[PDB]
Amino acid sequence: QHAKILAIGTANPPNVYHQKDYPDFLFRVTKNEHRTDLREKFDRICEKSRTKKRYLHLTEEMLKANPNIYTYGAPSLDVRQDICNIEVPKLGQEAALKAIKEWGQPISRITHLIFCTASCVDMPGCDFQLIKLLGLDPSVTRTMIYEAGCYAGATVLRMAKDFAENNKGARVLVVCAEITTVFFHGLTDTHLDILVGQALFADGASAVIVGANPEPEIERPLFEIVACRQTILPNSEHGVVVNIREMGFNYYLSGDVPKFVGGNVVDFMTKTFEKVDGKKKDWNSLFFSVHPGGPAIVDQVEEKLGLKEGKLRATRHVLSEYGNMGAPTVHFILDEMRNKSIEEGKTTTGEGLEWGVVIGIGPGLTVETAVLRSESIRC
Amino acid sequence: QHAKILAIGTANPPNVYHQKDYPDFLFRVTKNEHRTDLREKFDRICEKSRTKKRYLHLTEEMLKANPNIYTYGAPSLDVRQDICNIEVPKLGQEAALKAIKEWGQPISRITHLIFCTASCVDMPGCDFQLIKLLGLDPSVTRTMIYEAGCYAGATVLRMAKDFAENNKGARVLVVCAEITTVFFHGLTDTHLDILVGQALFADGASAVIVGANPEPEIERPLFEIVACRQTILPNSEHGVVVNIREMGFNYYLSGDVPKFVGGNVVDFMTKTFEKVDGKKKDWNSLFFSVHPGGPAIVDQVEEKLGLKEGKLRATRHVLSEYGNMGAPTVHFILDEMRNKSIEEGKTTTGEGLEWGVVIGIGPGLTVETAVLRSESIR
Ligand SMILES: CC(C)(COP(=O)(O)OP(=O)(O)OC[C@H]1O[C@@H](n2cnc3c(N)ncnc32)[C@H](O)[C@@H]1OP(=O)(O)O)[C@@H](O)C(=O)NCCC(=O)NCCNC(=O)CC1(c2ccccc2)OCCO1
Ligand SMILES: CC(C)(COP(=O)(O)OP(=O)(O)OC[C@H]1O[C@@H](n2cnc3c(N)ncnc32)[C@H](O)[C@@H]1OP(=O)(O)O)[C@@H](O)C(=O)NCCC(=O)NCCNC(=O)CC(=O)c1ccccc1
Repeated sequence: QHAKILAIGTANPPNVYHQKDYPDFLFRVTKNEHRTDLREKFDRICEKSRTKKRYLHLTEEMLKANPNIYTYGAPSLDVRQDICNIEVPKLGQEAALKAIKEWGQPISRITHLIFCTASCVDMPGCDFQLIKLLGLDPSVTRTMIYEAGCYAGATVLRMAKDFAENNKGARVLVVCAEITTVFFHGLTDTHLDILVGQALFADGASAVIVGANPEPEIERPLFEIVACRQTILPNSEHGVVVNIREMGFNYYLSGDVPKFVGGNVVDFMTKTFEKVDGKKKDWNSLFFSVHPGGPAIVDQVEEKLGLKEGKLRATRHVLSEYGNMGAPTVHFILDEMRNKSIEEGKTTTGEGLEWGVVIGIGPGLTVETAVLRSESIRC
Repeated sequence: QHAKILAIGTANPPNVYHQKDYPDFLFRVTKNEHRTDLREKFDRICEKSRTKKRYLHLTEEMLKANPNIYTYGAPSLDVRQDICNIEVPKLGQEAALKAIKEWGQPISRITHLIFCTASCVDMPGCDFQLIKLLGLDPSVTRTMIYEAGCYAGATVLRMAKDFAENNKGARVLVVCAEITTVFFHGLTDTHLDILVGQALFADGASAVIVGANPEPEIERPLFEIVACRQTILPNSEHGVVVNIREMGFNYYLSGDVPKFVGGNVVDFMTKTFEKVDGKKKDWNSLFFSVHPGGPAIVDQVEEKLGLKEGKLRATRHVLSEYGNMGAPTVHFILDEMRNKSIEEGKTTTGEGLEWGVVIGIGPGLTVETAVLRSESIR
């Protein structure tokens, strides 16, 4: 009896930033309107981003009050942490309450908590703060995953699987929450990576309830977590780097990340499915939740796996409507898949298909995959 | 069946700071010799520390080169991180090679890695760096535990147990490593908590190999990880606080932490052993690895569990010879227990007893317990 996803909830900050307006906003609020050179490059990036809108906690008023946040390299970690250490658990709480509602059980049945964020760090951590906010049992068994990055949407499912399968009756609340205030940086032609993050990064939280042996008439599985694999792509340690510094969380993004993903996806998919049935081709038989680190990563997975038009629609839909929210994004994609599957009258939560995969991609470059089975659409 | 500890290794930085000399060192190198009031308080704390010496990466030359590190509140996180992001994986590598030697299997047999540190944070993380240093399989399944704090020596055993028990043949390398350079702060009469940290905190790393179903005649278990429990002690959120700031990892320590531990130990011990057995436990029938966050915490466990003289000898020995190294410390204590049991000709790795417990204590206040069984000395 494998671990099942029993519920998914999601949440975002209330402020909507449409991409058509974000260049004007960013360059105005950071006092960079003279950098017409950088505005051209940012317009081009936004045009290619395949991101139509994003939800952000950050507001213009916060920047006016804390201009060090947009002053490249200036000390600002403390004010960023003061915000994010509060806002990340709060946004997580909202998602968790939605997941718990779907699940339909009392909060007292939660035995385990996984909290994941790359947006802040504190002791006690976000997990402790969420226990207070939700009134979880003080003896919940906790895993606090700080600063893992964009593969961790798959990683937390892998951890949840083992915790749920090895501890009979366990019910695991998994919460991934990101507030990108800590990553916001001003504009300099010495660090153009920032233009890419400014176009793509976004705020959001997911919550997933994981458990084996669903209770009949109460619990309803959405997906089954079958098998998982984590690997490091060769010769790519420069792909995604984040340093936690006095200036905030500083990041570097190699232009070659999409090529590394494309050059490795057939291998890492094949090695993942060796843990199941030895599948080695015909990837269109699967449903997919691909972490949309950027649009070129999505395009590379589609091209090198030979995916048909529309196979990655749910992934592209979330990237369009929410941007890259980090680890929660693959859970938004699973939720979107489930919702569209209901809308279309599909037989399962995975677009009618039986087997699928979650692909998380982050620093290392590290790829974690989770092979899923869908479930019938019921109650 | 149950996950077993198959090996334990430990490591420390090479610089030894005898406590008798540390007040003179601290006040000289931080330019605080004029604060005789603070010196008097620090002498008193050191005298009560029950810590005879500590190993530290930090040197006087480092402080001279980076005086912001001892200038209270000055921006210094970047230099601290530049040191600790390198030094934490290196020290962990030393411990891991020792554990791997004891275990006696190829590095390529390791399927899972847990790395734990509260001394730094970076992306990719320490786990990634250790994979490079050791040549671990690039597909090892990793868990990177940043900034949990002093309960995590028990937490990582709980995590390793689930990974080892749910994945047939899995072999988990667990590495905990701490370099307290990130926590070093100068002295101000507005933040006297620093005097306690300056007296007690120390550097070290542990490595443990965990697996279920040890191979007969090839692997040999030291302890069995039977059951685990994590809990928050009521009304103690202020007990231990660490904020990751421009000035480094700043910390606050409540004077009530020992009383909180003593006020809860019977309960958290009872609730933990109820996961194993319905009979009442005799606490003196156990062997103990207690996180020595300070000497008063050890005294509180001894008192409220009614432990006989000497029951906590191994714990107190590590506190005396190494100080509070954070999460690794309870693993140093298990290693010390195993070593002393060999020396004394005991029948088991747990002082000749069958059942034991690891008690980790940290922010929340959070207590994680792991129930252990000993193994025969072979
Ligand atoms: C960018 C683009 C859309 C361009 O569109 P394209 O269609 O590809 O056009 P291109 O022909 O390639 O050139 C287009 C023009 O942009 C220039 N350009 C393109 N790339 C780069 C570059 N890397 N550096 C410099 N310049 C670049 C190029 O030089 C050219 O400039 P030009 O026009 O002036 O000539 C495409 O490439 C793409 O999807 N990239 C994948 C992005 C990627 O890695 N995401 C994963 C990373 N995740 C995190 O870090 C996670 C997180 C976090 C946390 C919490 C919440 C949210 C996140 O943050 C830190 C830690 O956690
Ligand atoms: C601290 C001792 C030995 C004191 O000796 P004592 O108990 O025998 O007599 P005392 O009269 O109490 O002390 C003498 C004088 O110091 C004052 N005073 C005492 N306690 C104070 C406090 N807590 N605050 C503030 N003032 C305090 C007191 O007021 C008196 O003042 P005086 O009148 O002399 O001027 C003991 O209490 C004790 O074990 N406490 C438990 C310590 C504890 O919880 N550690 C948790 C560890 N946390 C971490 O995070 C670890 C970490 O990062 C790390 C990361 C990586 C690597 C390694 C580490």
